[PDB]
Amino acid sequence: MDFTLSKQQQMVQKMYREFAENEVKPLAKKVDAEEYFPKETVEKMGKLGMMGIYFPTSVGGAGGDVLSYVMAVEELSKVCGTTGVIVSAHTSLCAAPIYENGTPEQKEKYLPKLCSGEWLGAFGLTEPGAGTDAQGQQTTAVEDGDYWVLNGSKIFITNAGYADVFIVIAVTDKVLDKKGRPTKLCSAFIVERTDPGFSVGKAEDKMGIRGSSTCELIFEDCRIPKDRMLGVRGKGFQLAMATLDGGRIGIASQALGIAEGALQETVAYVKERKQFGRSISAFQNTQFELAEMKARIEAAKYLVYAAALKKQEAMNGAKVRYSVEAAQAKLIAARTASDVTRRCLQLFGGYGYTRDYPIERMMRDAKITEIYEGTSEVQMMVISGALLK
Amino acid sequence: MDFTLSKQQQMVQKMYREFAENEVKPLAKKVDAEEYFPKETVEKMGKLGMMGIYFPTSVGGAGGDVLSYVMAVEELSKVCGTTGVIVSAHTSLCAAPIYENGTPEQKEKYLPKLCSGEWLGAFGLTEPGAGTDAQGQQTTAVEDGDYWVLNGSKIFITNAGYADVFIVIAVTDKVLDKKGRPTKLCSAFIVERTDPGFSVGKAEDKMGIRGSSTCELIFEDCRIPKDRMLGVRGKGFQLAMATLDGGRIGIASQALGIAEGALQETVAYVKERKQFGRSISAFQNTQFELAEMKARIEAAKYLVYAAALKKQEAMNGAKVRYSVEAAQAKLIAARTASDVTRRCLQLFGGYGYTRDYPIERMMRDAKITEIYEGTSEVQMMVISGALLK
Repeated sequence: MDFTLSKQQQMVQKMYREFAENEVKPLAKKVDAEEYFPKETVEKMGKLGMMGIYFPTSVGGAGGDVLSYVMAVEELSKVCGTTGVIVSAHTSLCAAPIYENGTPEQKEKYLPKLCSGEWLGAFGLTEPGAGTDAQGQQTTAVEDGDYWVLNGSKIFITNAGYADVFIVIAVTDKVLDKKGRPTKLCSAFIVERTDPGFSVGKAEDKMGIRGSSTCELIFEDCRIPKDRMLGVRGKGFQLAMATLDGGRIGIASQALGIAEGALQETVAYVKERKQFGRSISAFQNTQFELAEMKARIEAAKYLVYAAALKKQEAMNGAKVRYSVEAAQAKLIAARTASDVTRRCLQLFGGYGYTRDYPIERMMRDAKITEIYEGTSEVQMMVISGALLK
Repeated sequence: MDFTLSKQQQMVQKMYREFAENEVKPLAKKVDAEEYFPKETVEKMGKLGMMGIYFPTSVGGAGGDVLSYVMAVEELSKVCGTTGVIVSAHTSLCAAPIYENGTPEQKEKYLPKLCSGEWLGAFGLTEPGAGTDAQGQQTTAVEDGDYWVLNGSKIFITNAGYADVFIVIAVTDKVLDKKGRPTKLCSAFIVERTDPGFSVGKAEDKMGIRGSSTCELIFEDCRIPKDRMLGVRGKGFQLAMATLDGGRIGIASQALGIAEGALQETVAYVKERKQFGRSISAFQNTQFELAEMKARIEAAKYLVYAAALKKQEAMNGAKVRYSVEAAQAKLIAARTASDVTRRCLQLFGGYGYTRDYPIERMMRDAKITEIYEGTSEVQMMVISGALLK
């Protein structure tokens, strides 16, 4: 086995890191405190080809590998969880389901505009009564002529207030199952922000990742063309779950990035600040706290990367499943973030409780990583299901 | 050996419970979201005698017990950890050392207006670079005729922006130790807000308890009368640690009340919300998390209570030390609070990540209770000190 980076992967890593510290770090505190969507850094990332990394040049992407995309989300989230999830959402939850389930007409129209950055992407699959359910979703899609009519709502939509194209999961077929119970079949749809009967709600007031534009999607007789259906009919829910599988790797790297930047800022703090006449780093407890955290972070890092490479295999035709790898990565990375950021803030003393230092923002940003794109309990469901079979 | 709340302790419980549910709950959101000091709350509590509970009637108090004070903070912190911090700071950090080491003159010049709510109390010991090393501090006081003069700064001072009387620990004498090392001896000083050359800084921006006024104290030629020295000269730091012994109990009840209010809102949330065709309280995981958390919260309550009862003994003339009980309560109650609050928010899912529910405010509030008034590391030093000796 090889656990070393390709000399190109080391080079793209150092590119993302420098862009993060030079152009995204100096904006990190304004974005969180003012709930400010970083419209400047999203056009900057687009001109760098960072909104298309792992997608090929034949569809407008940058021609990178999945692992480069993961390093980009991790390196961005070392300084800003809002910036990091914006790339992670647009990439794995809008651009990816179109690239993997799209016709050559759908790819040609949307994908070179998603990789470029003129169009931002979003996912709607969660509903209020049943985001965490497959039957409790009610947004419907009815045939009418050569168009589709959508009615319903979606909640907790990332990039909603600033996205151009949306992947929407609606119930189309009302079918009967083997056991005789009525089961609801969903289909996936490419919904544009310019569509009639479609509206994005007011940006949500969240604890962390506050710059992230989190709004509702409202469908009131939203009439869309017939070709906007992505994939097969009635298989839109399976599409939503395979899309979430890749989207869970992006959140696992975001949490890994939040925990990694927290350890940097904490290592930098304990070295300069003095207590009891010595540097904080001179006491045995500060040394054991940091050491154990660094090991847990490095263990989490290998899980994120193993999930990224397993997806890369499935992309290259090697027929393997990576839902378990993604599931383990999000479980351990998200719990590592909330665990590390709490204990790093503990080292700053009272000075970590004020906005002077960003650890209090990392601790807030890490709590969503345990929850969104599927909670850790949903990850444990996916993991144990494959284990107990 | 009785673990029941008497007959009057069983009642001030519901006095402080109903009041906190009706008067104090509607306001915790504005208090925390707009950094709003709950002045109305403080006025209602002043007229209720809640600012003087365990102080006798001979000084302006309500003739209560330390436990009923401990319960007041707990029931206030179950709804608003900001309001509980205002009472506990004033009571245990300002009114407590004035009565515990003050002269009849001092006891009659300050305590009546403190126990009646007319004056808000505060306390200053922390400095920018000697917080934990509170014994190597640099604020000094020198004699001038029949006045003292004090020059320096105090940081992280709860209630400073709205307080009327402060207690200050200044370095008065530089004397020699047993083996020739020079050392710094401190003395306690009662400082009015109206004293010349004393200014209160601007309100810091903390992660939680943002409604409290934590501020910096600036002493520029602070000319105070001679009779405002508290305690015996040169023994201020012993007095500083004796005042934090009681206050550590108060922070123990605040973290406990946060954990208790978090557990309350979680049981009420899981009993109604239905995800999988039944209430989320039907998952074996929801039952196992709330049950284990409840036992942890019960056990911490017994530490918080065992600490208040030991102070009452010491205060009732028994020669007993309660610094260890106080430490074990603040260590465990604070760690419990953060662990309960992060776990209950996970049960809320994405909804607990918004400002709709108080669980995001509870987690932000819990984090401080592990830091201020002696971090858990400082608490463990105390606990280890007595044990390993």
